Amino acid sequence: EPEPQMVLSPLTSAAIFLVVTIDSGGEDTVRDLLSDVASLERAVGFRAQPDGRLSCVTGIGSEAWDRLFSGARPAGLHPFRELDGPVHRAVATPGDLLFHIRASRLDLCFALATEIMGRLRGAVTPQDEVHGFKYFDERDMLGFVDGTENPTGAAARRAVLVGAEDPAFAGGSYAVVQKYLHDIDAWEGLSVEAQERVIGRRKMTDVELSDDVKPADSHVALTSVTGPDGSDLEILRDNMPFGSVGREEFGTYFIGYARTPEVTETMLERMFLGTASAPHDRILDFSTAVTGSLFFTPAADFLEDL
Amino acid sequence: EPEPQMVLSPLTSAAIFLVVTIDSGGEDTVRDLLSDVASLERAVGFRAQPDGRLSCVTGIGSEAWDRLFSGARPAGLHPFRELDGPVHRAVATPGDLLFHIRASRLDLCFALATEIMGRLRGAVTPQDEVHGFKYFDERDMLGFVDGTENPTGAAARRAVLVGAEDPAFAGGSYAVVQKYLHDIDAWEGLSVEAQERVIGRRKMTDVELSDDVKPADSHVALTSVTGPDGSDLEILRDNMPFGSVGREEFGTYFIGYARTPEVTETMLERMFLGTASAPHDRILDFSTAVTGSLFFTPAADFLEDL
Amino acid sequence: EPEPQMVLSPLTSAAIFLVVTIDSGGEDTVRDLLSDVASLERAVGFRAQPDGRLSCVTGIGSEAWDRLFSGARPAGLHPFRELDGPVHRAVATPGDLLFHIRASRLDLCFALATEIMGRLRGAVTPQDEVHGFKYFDERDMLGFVDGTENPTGAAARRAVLVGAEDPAFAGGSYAVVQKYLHDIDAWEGLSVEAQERVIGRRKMTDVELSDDVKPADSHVALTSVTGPDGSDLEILRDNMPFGSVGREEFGTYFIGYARTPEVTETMLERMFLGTASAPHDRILDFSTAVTGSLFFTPAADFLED
Amino acid sequence: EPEPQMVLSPLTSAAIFLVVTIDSGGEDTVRDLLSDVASLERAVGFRAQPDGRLSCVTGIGSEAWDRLFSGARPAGLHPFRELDGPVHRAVATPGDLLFHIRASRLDLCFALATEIMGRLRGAVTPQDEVHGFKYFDERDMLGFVDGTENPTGAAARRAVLVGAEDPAFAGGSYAVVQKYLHDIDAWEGLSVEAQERVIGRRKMTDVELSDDVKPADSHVALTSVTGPDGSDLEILRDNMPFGSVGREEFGTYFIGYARTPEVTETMLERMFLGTASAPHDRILDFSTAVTGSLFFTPAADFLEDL
Amino acid sequence: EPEPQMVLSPLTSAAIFLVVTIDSGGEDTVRDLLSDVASLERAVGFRAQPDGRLSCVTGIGSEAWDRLFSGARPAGLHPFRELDGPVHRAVATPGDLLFHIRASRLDLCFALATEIMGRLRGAVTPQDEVHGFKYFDERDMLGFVDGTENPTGAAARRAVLVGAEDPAFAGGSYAVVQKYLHDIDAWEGLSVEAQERVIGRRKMTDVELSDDVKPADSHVALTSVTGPDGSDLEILRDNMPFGSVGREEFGTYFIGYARTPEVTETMLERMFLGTASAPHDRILDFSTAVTGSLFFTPAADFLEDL
Amino acid sequence: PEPQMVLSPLTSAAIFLVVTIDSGGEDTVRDLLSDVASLERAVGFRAQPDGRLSCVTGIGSEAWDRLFSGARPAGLHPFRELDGPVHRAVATPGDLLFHIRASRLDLCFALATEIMGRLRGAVTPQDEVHGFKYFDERDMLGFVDGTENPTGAAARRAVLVGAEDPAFAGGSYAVVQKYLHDIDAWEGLSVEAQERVIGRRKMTDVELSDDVKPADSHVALTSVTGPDGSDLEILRDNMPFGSVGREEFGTYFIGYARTPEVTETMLERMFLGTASAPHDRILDFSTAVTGSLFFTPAADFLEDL
Ligand code: HEM
Ligand code: HEM
Ligand code: HEM
Ligand code: HEM
Ligand SMILES: [Mg+2]
Ligand SMILES: [Mg+2]
Ligand SMILES: [O]
Ligand SMILES: [O]
Ligand SMILES: [O]
Ligand SMILES: [O]
Ligand SMILES: [O]
Ligand SMILES: [O]
Repeated sequence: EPEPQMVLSPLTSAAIFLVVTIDSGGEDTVRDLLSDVASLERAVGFRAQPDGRLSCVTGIGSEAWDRLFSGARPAGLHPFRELDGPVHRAVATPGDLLFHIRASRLDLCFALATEIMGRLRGAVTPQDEVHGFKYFDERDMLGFVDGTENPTGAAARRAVLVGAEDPAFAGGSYAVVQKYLHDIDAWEGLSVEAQERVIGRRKMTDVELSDDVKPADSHVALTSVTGPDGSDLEILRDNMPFGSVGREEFGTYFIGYARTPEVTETMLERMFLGTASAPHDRILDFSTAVTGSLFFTPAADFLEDL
Repeated sequence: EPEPQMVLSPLTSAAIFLVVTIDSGGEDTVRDLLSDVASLERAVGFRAQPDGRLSCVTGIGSEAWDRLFSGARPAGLHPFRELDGPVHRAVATPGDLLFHIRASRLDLCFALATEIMGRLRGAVTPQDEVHGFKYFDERDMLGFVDGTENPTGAAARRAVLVGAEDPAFAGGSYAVVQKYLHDIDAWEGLSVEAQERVIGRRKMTDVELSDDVKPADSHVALTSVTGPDGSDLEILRDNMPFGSVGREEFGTYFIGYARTPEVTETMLERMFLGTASAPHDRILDFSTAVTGSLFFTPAADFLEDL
Repeated sequence: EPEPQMVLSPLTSAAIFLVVTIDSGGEDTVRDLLSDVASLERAVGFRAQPDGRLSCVTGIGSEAWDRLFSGARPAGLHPFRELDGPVHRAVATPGDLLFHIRASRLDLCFALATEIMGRLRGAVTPQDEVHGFKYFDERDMLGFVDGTENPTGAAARRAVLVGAEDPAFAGGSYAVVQKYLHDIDAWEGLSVEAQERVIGRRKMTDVELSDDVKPADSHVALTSVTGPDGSDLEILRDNMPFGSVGREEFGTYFIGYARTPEVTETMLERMFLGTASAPHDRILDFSTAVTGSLFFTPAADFLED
Repeated sequence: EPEPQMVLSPLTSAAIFLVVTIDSGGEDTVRDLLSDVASLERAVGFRAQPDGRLSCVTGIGSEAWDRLFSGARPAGLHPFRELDGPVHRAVATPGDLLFHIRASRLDLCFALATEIMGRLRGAVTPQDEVHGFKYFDERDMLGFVDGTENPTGAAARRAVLVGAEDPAFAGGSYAVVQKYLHDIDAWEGLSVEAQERVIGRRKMTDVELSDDVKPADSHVALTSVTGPDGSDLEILRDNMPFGSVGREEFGTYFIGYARTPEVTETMLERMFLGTASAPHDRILDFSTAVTGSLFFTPAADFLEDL
Repeated sequence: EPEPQMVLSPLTSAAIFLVVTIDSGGEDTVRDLLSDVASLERAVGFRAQPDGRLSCVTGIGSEAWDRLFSGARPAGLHPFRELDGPVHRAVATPGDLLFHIRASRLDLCFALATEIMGRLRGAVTPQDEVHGFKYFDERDMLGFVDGTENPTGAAARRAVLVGAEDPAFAGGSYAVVQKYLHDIDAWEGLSVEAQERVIGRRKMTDVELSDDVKPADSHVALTSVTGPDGSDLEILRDNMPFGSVGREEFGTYFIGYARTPEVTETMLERMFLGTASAPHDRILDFSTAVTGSLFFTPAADFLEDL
Repeated sequence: PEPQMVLSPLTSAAIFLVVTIDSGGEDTVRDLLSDVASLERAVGFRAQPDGRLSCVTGIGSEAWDRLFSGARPAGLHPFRELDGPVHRAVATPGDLLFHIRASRLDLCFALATEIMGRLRGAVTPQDEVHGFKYFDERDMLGFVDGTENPTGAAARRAVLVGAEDPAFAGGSYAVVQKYLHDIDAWEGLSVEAQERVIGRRKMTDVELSDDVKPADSHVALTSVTGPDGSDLEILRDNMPFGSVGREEFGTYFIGYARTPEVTETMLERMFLGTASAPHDRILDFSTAVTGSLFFTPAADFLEDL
């Protein structure tokens, strides 16, 4: 391998997602920060070892890549593609840099975010900042366990990391982010059994519904994709609840990593545009995407050498 | 004894502070929720025992008290008093109800806040919502250990709980809240030694500066007050950092509990108005108060039985 | 003065319940063991501190009391009273001694149970032995959080420990046990909403149903009792799941402590015999009691002599 | 690689061992369950991460293999061989399927066992169910540390997983189970020094007795086997105490995994039939085997693909 | 009314014992430090709450008391009494102040010791400094569990804290310290059963030997004392192992607290001078006392008010 | 070849034991070396997985020649004394090193007891230090210590002998120095002055920028690049130790590297200085009182003796 960033993190219960745009003239300041971001991760995190589990994954957008870097582009990097479905829309929103910061406690996330943004002041403009927290039994804001079918170990490495198909960028990955807000009032008007039909798994025990009962427009049915090879196409998700009680914002911050964006984009087309047997993913009847961006997260060595 | 609310909580690393006003017509909804708030605390918290340490302290303001209840008022209950000092101002901002929610994890705080506000929908208007997190060494946003000299055990009970001086309301307490925003750029331009002179304690080791070196306008000097008998008057604090890196908000949410507000108000007068030997508390040269409210937090029995 | 047994235990995730009868001639062996049981608790448990949280509460039944001791009896001690309801029955089964052993791990429970039974070999006959395990989010075998409305702190002391009303036995408590087996197939055929109507609380979030929607024959409705002065009568429970997948046994081991058995017995009458507005507790349509016994758990000093 | 099942588990303190036979006509129900058992493991276990450490290893017996599958058999799969020694006997008892379920808590084991047996109701007959619990300092029912000389890391992989010698079944393993009941009264009548001579290690400190003093009929002496090439032959064990105090049952559930059964079978021959210098393993004078079965535990991918 | 020092500490796994003498002219420096030692405990310890469990118990010797204070002496305060037995001797060694520092980690103990000695250098001379550590499952250097029969809860308060018999000093306690070195070679030449006869309990399981078998010169037999009224006389011990492998020092640091020194001194007389049935405590055939001192540990408010 | 546990997880306790081999002690030593891994498992297994007990064993240059014949590791020599204009790095005797680490001191002490028990009468102790982690990975100067250590594959590549010395692949070279600090002098500096000595910020552990980091700061002098532009790295696991009564406050330095050339270059820069720096400022507050070099062989080398 070249050394990947910490895309495959242990379970962490806190996150900060920071998305910024690079102002005109900001490119040199950004390049300096990229070359120091691993040492800032160690400076904030080392003293909290081994419990802290602080990591920062840094992603670069398609248009930003062109402004920052001389030569070859990762093969799969392009701007997030808007999906204009008959009912639901996946919007594309601006984002040049993503900082996906995770730890076992929010203070470490905040301290590293503070240091990063300290160095970028005056060169970037914030577009989104989300402080995420996991519910205690890995549940999301709809009350379902979230993460169960993620790949593990070698299967995860194979699904997420660029390899010999794009060898200059081996050890990188592609991240898609979407901020979702939920209509909790509508969702809580459904019976548990109806909610289970939307997701495709049992609510309390997290057991998958059998094939003879699982609806075609359930979330699990539409995000299960088989390749030309007969095998399952997989992504790695680390979705985080977030919100504000006073503003009635109850949200899921979606982030999905894959070795090529084609996998993630196929899942999204199935959700928003539907299939022969399904108009769209029923989860979107209770979830509105308000952001959407695509980033390439290079190997750690790529960033160190700038 | 009457049973107090959990004013004396173990150390907790997450908090939500929620301040609301009661809309016209909302009184009955509020009264029903007050009588169930302890059972909601158990419902959300029990399943995460014993680690969760979830508690909710509920407080009621002076004007709200008159709307909700007839009969006796707590003796010390009045609206927060604005302090218009020569340089610094402590503002008074609206607030009828305070929910001070603490736990070892933010998700438990959020779940209980969701249930409370779900019951109050349409009866209240949010005025402030802060999600606080402790730094890993009990440090605040200025980098100093925060909480060291709080009383514990019997001394804490005696300092915070109403007793025989107002026997109908024994087991209650008075809470003062202020949200502070910091000028971190200015603060970080001071040397550590200069910062220690502002606070009155050593930064790294948290040892109090000796009397011959501690300035009269240091925070510790001005918030040390002795009563008629030569003994120290004490409060119980549970200050929490909060912020947003994109908006450059770095904050301390102050909350102080005492058996009478006179103690807390004396400290505030010294800080903001100054004394013969100190113009004002030097901490205020790096900290701006943007809210200020006073609440009475009744004994748990009072809330149950109405 | 008097030091209670560890009736008010922290949360523990494992338990052994051991119920035995005292054979003819076994009384002296039992009395010797009773005077050592606290030192055995420390011998097994001290070295596992502070995580182990091992405790043993020892209880004595009404007929056994008369065999072991003379002089005063605790005022409330009597044999468990069978309830023959129109549909459901609460049976009374034999039991002279109860050992309620709790810890954070089953091995510690087993080690202490081994030492106790080692000393009693030849003097007692086992009637029941159950190895209990709590589910990770304090849920029981029916999938509901179990323990939520137990009293804590001073309210628990006042609800569970004998005081001035029976001063020779102050610091004791009364334990009722029942082993329940559940019909899981029937239970799992209910919707979540229907299950919530049986219990009286929401399944996922454990919030109580409001008074206007909570059925009168729900478990929470029928086990809520007010005394003459309008205040709530409370007990302290530490129900444990148990079972065997091969034998299709899925169970709840009920144990309830109270300062007088009258409180517990009133709750049982409401559950099994009903009220004006409820035929019986709906939980009994999925739960069958196969044991029932009542014990007095004396203050620890009483056993030390 | 093919992905093995979780044969190499971290240390776990609870286990359920389930052995069943497949009834007439049960094969289709069994095959459906085998293809879902990994997803049931994730459903029950994921929400209890990372503490839960729940895993399930599934094994299939010799006769069962031929009912369930056609095509190739694993090279070493055969029925457990009875050893009818001069004094001690290793019995064979029926078993078609083994579920070896491990976790940090018994409730998780029980939850997974419930789901598995729920799917098999009416297709299988239970033969054994044991609920195992480790003592707090990794001791067994005889009071000795149990596990010390198990191989770890690469050496464990090499000792336990089928490789190139049987390439269609690479990543599988062979499990032998025997339920032992102990005569605790006899064992406790020995002095500690006498017990140490039976095992071959010091009781309190777990230091191996030196070669000059360790008896030839000690457990450690007889279960140390060198292969023709001079190297040590190793197995991976995860022995678990179990019992019932009322019934006076105090037991060790032996389970041993190896890349070929010949290793485990050689150890058993030495124990039960003896060597030139040793009549039999002295541990058998305090331990009686009441079950005995042999299973092949295939690679996880083999089961997924049915 | 009066607040004791933290004599009744939870279990802690590290300790520092510091014994010093007060130099001529050092009395004022010592008195200033005594009035600040609680503040220093908070300064070092607060930031590690709630896990740190740092406490310092401060004790004052008989001759030192007369140098530091005038007015009343505690009734039981006198210099440690040498016991010159036929075989074994309990020596009296100098000591004016004791600092018994405990925590869950050594660094906190060391940090507090550093602050205390920083204030006292030039006023005191160190006589003994021991760094103690917990050894396995509450075992001492002889391999036995140590602390099992300590009193707990109310019984501990009644055994350890001065009350109405000496009301000016209520809430204080008396501490006896003796540093013991062990002859490990001799001890390890005994069989386990012989060691159990020295101590009076079983080694592995820590079960007390029955009255039928417990020798009269066992440690447990000689340290069990009943008062005139038939009740047990109890002390609270927190013995700590210490040592150095290269110097062959394997030690037990004995510390025992009691409401009057007569209880502790009776136990010592039984051990060193014997009874009608026992020449001396057999533990002394493997344990040599090289220090011995007695201190009064005043209530915390006594020290605060100087 | 399997290396010893040079790359350990973070551990909060250590014992460092340095001994010399007495005349005639060689065979006793060789027998112990072949059992040291077994002893590590025996003491450690029962505390897994929290214990994290490990022992790295090293052999000095003169000792190697007494114990073994044939080929020697290419870089093995006695520690080289550095006589700088102001500061001196002394060389002190040491034939064997036992670097014992765990999450608790008792495990370290138990293993050290067993090892020294086997060597009684064959070795003489030279140094014994019981180290403890201080707060949030701080050292006795109050700075975080460990931050820039390599991790993962970069660590393996920096510390383990490979194809450059193939007979000894999987080994490493350990340099030890016991340092005592003059804390009174150090505490007379302002925080900003202390930061200029180390080259990082005290509270936040952020490296000073290149425009403000002095040339004689510790971080500046211990940053070394090879001819090909790459960083030359070592693995450190420095441990505080001390005694408050004697006013001894120390750092026990241990540095592992695939060749002693890397470590020795750093030492020369610290003690003898460069074109732009007289010496490492940290040495104005730190005195070395021991210095030894050891080769830590691959685990299989020791097993096969
Ligand atoms: C509102 C946003 C979302 C919510 C609340 C949500 C929630 C969930 C839940 C509860 C599961 C079942 C448990 C699990 O396997 O993790 C799940 C599975 C999944 N979700 Fe989502 N999800 C969201 C958005 C998305 C999006 C946008 C994608 C893809 C672009 C996606 C892809 C998946 C995939 C691949 C799985 C696993 C299906 C399988 O193989 O079983 N999800 N999600
Ligand atoms: C920006 C707002 C504030 C910050 C960052 C802050 C921070 C601190 C810190 C770092 C200490 C020293 C350690 C400790 O004993 O907790 C302290 C002490 C204290 N603070 Fe504040 N504080 C703030 C506002 C206030 C206010 C508004 C009051 C009172 C109305 C107050 C009352 C106290 C008191 C009573 C002490 C204890 C002093 C003593 O007896 O030693 N604080 N504060
Ligand atoms: C009868 C119940 C059993 C008990 C209580 C038991 C217990 C033990 C104990 C205490 C040890 C020493 C520490 C260690 O785990 O390394 C051990 C070692 C071992 N046992 Fe057993 N054992 C049993 C049956 C068996 C069986 C049936 C086999 C093989 C079929 C076996 C194979 C081994 C092996 C290979 C070792 C390691 C030997 C070595 O040191 O290299 N055990 N056992
Ligand atoms: C005298 C006692 C010593 C102390 C207290 C000490 C302390 C420190 C501290 C605080 C750092 C910065 C944080 C870190 O990266 O660890 C550091 C870095 C370092 N020290 Fe030391 N050190 C000492 C001796 C030595 C010696 C003798 C050497 C080498 C032979 C050395 C080599 C290093 C190296 C290589 C770094 C990392 C530099 C970088 O690339 O950033 N240290 N030390
Ligand atoms: Mg002196
Ligand atoms: Mg000095
Ligand atoms: O998802
Ligand atoms: O404060
Ligand atoms: O219950
Ligand atoms: O074994
Ligand atoms: O003791
Ligand atoms: O270092």
